[PDB]
Amino acid sequence: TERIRNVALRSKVCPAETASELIKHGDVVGTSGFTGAGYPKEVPKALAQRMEAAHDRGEKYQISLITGASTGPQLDGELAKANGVYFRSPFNTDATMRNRINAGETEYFDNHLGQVAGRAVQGNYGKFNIALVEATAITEDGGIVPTSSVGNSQTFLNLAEKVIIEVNEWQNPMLEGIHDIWDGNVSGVPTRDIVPIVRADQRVGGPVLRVNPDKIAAIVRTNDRDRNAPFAAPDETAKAIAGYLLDFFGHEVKQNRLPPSLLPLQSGVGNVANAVLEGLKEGPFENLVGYSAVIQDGMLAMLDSGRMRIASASSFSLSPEAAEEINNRMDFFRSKIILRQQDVSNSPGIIRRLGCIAMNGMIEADIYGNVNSTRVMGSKMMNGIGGSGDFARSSYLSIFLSPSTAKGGKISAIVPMAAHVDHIMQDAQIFVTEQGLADLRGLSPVQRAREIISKCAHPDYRPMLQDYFDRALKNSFGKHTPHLLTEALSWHQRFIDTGTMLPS
Amino acid sequence: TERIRNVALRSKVCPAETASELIKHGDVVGTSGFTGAGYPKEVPKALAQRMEAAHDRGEKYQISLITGASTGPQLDGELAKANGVYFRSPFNTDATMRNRINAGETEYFDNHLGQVAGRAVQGNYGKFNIALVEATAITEDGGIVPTSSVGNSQTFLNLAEKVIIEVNEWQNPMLEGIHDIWDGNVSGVPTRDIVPIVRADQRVGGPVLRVNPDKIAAIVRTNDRDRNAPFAAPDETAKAIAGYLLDFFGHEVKQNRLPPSLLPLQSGVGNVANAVLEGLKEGPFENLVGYSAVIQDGMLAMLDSGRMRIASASSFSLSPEAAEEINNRMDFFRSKIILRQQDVSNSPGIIRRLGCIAMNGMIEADIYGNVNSTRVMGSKMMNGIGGSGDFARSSYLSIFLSPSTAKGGKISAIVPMAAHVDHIMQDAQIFVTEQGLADLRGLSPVQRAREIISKCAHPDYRPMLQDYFDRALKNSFGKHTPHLLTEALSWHQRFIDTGTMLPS
Ligand SMILES: CC(=O)CCCNC(=O)CCNC(=O)[C@H](O)C(C)(C)COP(=O)(O)OP(=O)(O)OC[C@H]1O[C@@H](n2cnc3c(N)ncnc32)[C@H](O)[C@@H]1OP(=O)(O)O
Ligand SMILES: CC(=O)CCCNC(=O)CCNC(=O)[C@H](O)C(C)(C)COP(=O)(O)OP(=O)(O)OC[C@H]1O[C@@H](n2cnc3c(N)ncnc32)[C@H](O)[C@@H]1OP(=O)(O)O
Ligand SMILES: [Cl-]
Ligand SMILES: [Cl-]
Ligand SMILES: [Cl-]
Ligand SMILES: [Cl-]
Repeated sequence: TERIRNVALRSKVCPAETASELIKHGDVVGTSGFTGAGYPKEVPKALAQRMEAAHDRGEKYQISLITGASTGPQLDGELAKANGVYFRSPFNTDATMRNRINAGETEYFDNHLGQVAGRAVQGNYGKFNIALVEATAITEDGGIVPTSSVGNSQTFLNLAEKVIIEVNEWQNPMLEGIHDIWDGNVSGVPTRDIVPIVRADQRVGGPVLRVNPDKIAAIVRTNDRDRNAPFAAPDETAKAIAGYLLDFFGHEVKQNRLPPSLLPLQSGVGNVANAVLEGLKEGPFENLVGYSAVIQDGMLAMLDSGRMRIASASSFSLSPEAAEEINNRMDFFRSKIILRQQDVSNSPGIIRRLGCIAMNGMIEADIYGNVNSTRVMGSKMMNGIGGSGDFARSSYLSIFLSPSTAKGGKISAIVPMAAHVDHIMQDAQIFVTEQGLADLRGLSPVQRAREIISKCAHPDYRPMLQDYFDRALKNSFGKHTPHLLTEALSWHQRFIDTGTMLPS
Repeated sequence: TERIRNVALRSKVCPAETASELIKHGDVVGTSGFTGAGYPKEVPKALAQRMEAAHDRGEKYQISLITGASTGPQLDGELAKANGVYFRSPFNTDATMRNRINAGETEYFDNHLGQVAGRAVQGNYGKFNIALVEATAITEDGGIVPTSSVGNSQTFLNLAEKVIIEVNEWQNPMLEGIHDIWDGNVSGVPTRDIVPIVRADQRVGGPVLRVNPDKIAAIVRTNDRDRNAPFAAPDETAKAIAGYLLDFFGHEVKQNRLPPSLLPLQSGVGNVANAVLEGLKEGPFENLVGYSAVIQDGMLAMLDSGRMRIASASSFSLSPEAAEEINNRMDFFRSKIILRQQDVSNSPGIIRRLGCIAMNGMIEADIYGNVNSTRVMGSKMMNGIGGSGDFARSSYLSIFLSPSTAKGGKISAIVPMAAHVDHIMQDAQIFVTEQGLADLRGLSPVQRAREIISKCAHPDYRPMLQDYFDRALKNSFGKHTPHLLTEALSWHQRFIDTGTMLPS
């Protein structure tokens, strides 16, 4: 059956190659795409090739690439290989693209996910020349059905001078109706609307993105998969972490600090946070509700089981086996899931109001519980801050999760001082590693250190950490957040110098 | 005229000394008080004395002291001298108390101001034994009229097992009617209420705090001044900074990125942010609206002039001359001002919705525009984060202000790496020193450094900074946020070692 149900628009169908000629050098391009779901695929490949060509003839051919969040090989990958991106925001997981960034060849700024649309509208990324969005279908009145994510697509369609739609036959047609697009002013000129969500399952908008059809400069038919990587097999660490958390939830419930069905749950991108969801699938908690940025395999798992009654997010980020599972029973899942704009899914007003429990991964935390989510050694970008800021600061409870070591034991995930800071102390209440769980609510920094060190640090590093803290207590310039500046970053330096944080 | 208009309650009047005996060792005590306005005065002095007594006889006598924000000499001062405080939150400006904190004798955690009530309700500070609140009057139906601030008083009255009210004759009776107290669920068990503020001057509640009168265990009559210190005479630096900012606003208006009456303005605690307000009093912008946490002298100034039509806040923090000016012309000001609960004034959902422009001071920022608001050398507490987080992250525009140097030139307020981080890069768009102004919107970290260094850094330090950055670019483990970990914190160490950041 036809995907473009509006007949007049079919005359705008042109091939991927011809569509990409619409994109010029220096263009700011806004695309769909969020955690490897629903990013444009064909036009970027075609644009990539034409970019390499222009380079061999010594012509400049680069764009600024603004997305919802991370994309995939067809987009971040291809443009990175073609060296076609002078600026990138706000979130990436592609290796070629990460390397360009860490080599200074692509400029990068990882904005809070929930703020990107608002900043786009303020003009921060400049003027948008292109909105390139993937669609499941085009309705009879010219509405665009998003695919596996909503992200920032509505805002890009609003701002861009020209619009290109990719209709992707690979995407299940029953995705139609799963989205909730608001025509409210969420991220526009203040004063903004109250976004009246008071329930994780509430719909307040409609099932399509709206765009003036005079702007649609091209529609391209496609058939290509969301290349979403599989989720690491949950190991000994994953399980231990899950257990400590589950016990903690259990005790909150018993003390009547949480209800038996907990609160609306957010779980961030990454293997660890996912592995904890798997733990909950089997746990003793039911009537769970998800209010997140992403629906990862584990969350899809709980929807299946029936332990979670509904999940709100901006996209699903599913492994290839889980992606399959859904394209099949789409009939069943379409009623368990609401896909929103990222500026609504990551709206701090809403997150706080629903009182979400925030579960995110981290690179590292220092003994005081300042968190690093992005920059290894303080200078080398991993993925980005994503929505970890949005949720951590807004949440009812902010929880961070990590193996106590990285790189086969050679790095400690608990350090004297974090090399870069994403989440300050005030934004982290709970730490969980495979060693145990630290509850920091109500503690001074010095009390935070005692808990982090005794509960979360790996036994190979606990004494080194304790030694650092004991001596900082005696010699620090102030005693409120004791530090020895001569050695605060020395574990990181030692790793750079010797390949391990352990002494000789 | 009588202040306690409810006759039945006058039988609960007892003296300050007898009232303080209600407070036991180990008690969590919630008090009024926000930026040196409206904190209880008599009961704390009396409690102070009785604490020293119990100490000489070798008896333990300490409390946990939770407030709205900073208080004054009668409270923070007296209890610090008497060594009566085992825990303190969330914000302090008292020297004796600051020293106890920096010596590890009082435990301290500076929570985001707007979050304190919610965390108190969650139980984070423990169970509240005492609510000690200053009042202007008690109405005929037993409502409590707050004084020069609202802060967290409503939440403390709700939670505390016993309540003590101080009715302070010093406070102008015409403060009655100036407050807007909501009976909505702002900071309680989720799901919370939508707080329906859509314009800075909107009232949504009533003029009094509500408490069950069976909880009022004592009322104490008082007559004592809000001891609010004067504001440093604006110097060479203050004026330069004001000018750069004013020009910037002007250019925003011309480019139609701001309206001619700007947006609702927040100015933080401190001399610098205040001095910039003084600049605006005379500037070319009218119909200004304040939505802030505090009303400092400078803001009161603009209200007077008529340049600012109305100002929302949680308290006024006024010098003794400005305090006088208002107790006289209270009739006029009462209609220019709304005083709200700090969890409403610092509500991120509201701040974002109104699209506030956030102007705050800072200790330091590193070349990448990470901000330090609290910890000198990374370990020594100054005041606290206050509401700078609430506003910076929530705002339409986040601006930070500082002299380019501190301690007579011996410290640089722009450093290779901040010694402690309060505000990440994502939360700071504009920097202004006396050297000039840095606009960081849309820039990668590396592009932020070029702007911060060329625009804001003092000429004595600019080459040192440039040198650090040039070499980090070549040798950093990654190139995205270039650092040399061996020297990142070395300027701070050098200052600890030699008393200056300048080389020999
Ligand atoms: C979408 C959204 O915003 C929703 C809201 C929430 N969004 C966010 O939270 C966005 C930001 N978060 C993330 O990007 C993720 O959670 C991060 C912070 C990256 C954690 O990822 P995770 O999948 O949970 O854990 P793990 O597998 O342990 O580490 C992965 C790789 O980081 C290296 N790694 C891990 N720790 C390390 C360390 N201490 N030192 C050096 N390398 C380390 C490690 O080797 C490995 O690197 P390799 O691929 O080279 O082997
Ligand atoms: C309430 C609310 O939240 C509303 C929302 C906003 N809330 C907030 O922003 C709360 C947090 N903000 C603050 O506490 C304030 O703005 C801070 C960050 C403290 C700035 O204060 P300011 O009054 O604007 O400037 P200045 O007078 O230059 O510095 C004061 C003292 O800090 C030292 N100082 C200044 N810079 C220094 C440096 N680089 N190194 C060492 N010392 C330094 C300096 O010597 C002096 O110290 P001294 O008293 O020993 O002389
Ligand atoms: Cl809202
Ligand atoms: Cl806390
Ligand atoms: Cl609200
Ligand atoms: Cl930006």
